[PDB]
Amino acid sequence: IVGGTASVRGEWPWQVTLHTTSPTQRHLCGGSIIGNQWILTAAHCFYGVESPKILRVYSGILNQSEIKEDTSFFGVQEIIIHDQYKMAESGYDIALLKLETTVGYGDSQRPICLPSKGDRNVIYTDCWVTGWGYRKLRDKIQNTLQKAKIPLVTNEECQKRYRGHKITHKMICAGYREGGKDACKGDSGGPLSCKHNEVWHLVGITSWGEGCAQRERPGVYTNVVEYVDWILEKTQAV
Ligand SMILES: NC[C@H]1CC[C@H](C(=O)N[C@@H](Cc2ccccc2)c2nc(-c3ccc4c(N)[nH]nc4c3)c(Cl)[nH]2)CC1
Repeated sequence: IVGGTASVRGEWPWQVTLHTTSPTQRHLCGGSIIGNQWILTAAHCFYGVESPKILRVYSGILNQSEIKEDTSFFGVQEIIIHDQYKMAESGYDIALLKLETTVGYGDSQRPICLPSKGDRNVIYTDCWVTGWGYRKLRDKIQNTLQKAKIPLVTNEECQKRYRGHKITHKMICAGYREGGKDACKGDSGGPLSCKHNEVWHLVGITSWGEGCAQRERPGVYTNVVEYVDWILEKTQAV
């Protein structure tokens, strides 16, 4: 996250750090708890990931330094990538991780509500992007979870900022015209959380962008409301 500040412990309790174990253990992507055995994240995180056996999900983490060999984590039973996904820039950048065990909810780890179908018309004015990503273009994964408040931008405005790309209605953008605050390398897969009627909703999944916090280059996110039927299809299968 560029231009953000340290989060307080328990502030974003749906935020997870997805680590890979191959070749060495390190943070790979962000993710969000949406159900007791379900993590919602970005499909692009799995490029070259041949098996869910190399993945570890850590919930209730503020600092990456809390993670050692003796730290509990959730194993991944299954990786579910949207079947229309080709690349982040073309959309369908959404995946579900089915966990091997059940997340016990509490003040450190709990789910974020998915947006409502009726709420596709609501105007979100209180949106935050979080993650352990870079604070500048050439950096390293941050120890402390960062946060930044970012305004949502219309599809029309985002399309003007991305000449040569196709910004679909299954994408949602957020950024300041002058830049300064944005998601950056390592934040992908994490949430874009918006507060409405005292309830937080998972509005976006950090997906892609041209650089980090550049003027007239907002972050592009998976527009979660457009995938609520797909999420229910996969999580509520009979
Ligand atoms: N302004 C809008 C934002 C939107 C999100 C975007 C992003 O985050 N894209 C992803 C894509 C990706 C690429 C490779 C694996 C998973 C996902 C990324 N993640 C790392 C990354 C990850 C872990 C790292 C680590 N352990 N050390 N360094 C690390 C850097 C790199 Cl590089 N690019 C950056 C621009």
